[PDB]
Amino acid sequence: MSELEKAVVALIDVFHQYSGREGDKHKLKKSELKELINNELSHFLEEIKEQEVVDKVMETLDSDGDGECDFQEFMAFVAMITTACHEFFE
Amino acid sequence: MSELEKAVVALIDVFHQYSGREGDKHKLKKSELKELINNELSHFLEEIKEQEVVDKVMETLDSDGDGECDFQEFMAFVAMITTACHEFFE
Ligand SMILES: [Ca+2]
Ligand SMILES: [Ca+2]
Ligand SMILES: [Ca+2]
Ligand SMILES: [Ca+2]
Ligand SMILES: [Zn+2]
Ligand SMILES: [Zn+2]
Repeated sequence: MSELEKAVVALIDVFHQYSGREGDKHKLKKSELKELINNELSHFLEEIKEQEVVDKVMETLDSDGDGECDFQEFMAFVAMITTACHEFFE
Repeated sequence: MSELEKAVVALIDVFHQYSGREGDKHKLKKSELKELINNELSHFLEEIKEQEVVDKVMETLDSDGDGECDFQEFMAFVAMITTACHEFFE
């Protein structure tokens, strides 16, 4: 598989790594979201150390207002991070 | 960098590989779009061999109606493909 295919599956994989830790095996609750960011986005995003920031990032990604981030919402987050990385380097 | 970071940069990279071939170095025209799909999505999407399909896929991804696929529109395409791959395997 190509780099683009590898990327598509990596997005699926990281999501399930964190979402399947507690509660709804298919949604990132706040503590799963935090660890995903801290462990997996350490070169693109500042480490998250304050509850306020956990709350705020979820508030921002949670489009359907259920207090968790599901797969669709996670894809929106990846697009945001990707767009930011893109614009940074031109 | 983590698998998720690797994926984010791979998305940027493949885009520029194809968009910078002709015309607007930052948008995928139809022929660039076709080659990206054919060469880079061969395990997820059927090979594109008919002009009609090239036209239709662009018609579908082109949200701002400029006849090309820009970075934002490409990110929307990746999310579609990713969501389809996700749902396929559960
Ligand atoms: Ca969960
Ligand atoms: Ca939600
Ligand atoms: Ca181009
Ligand atoms: Ca367009
Ligand atoms: Zn799933
Ligand atoms: Zn660019």
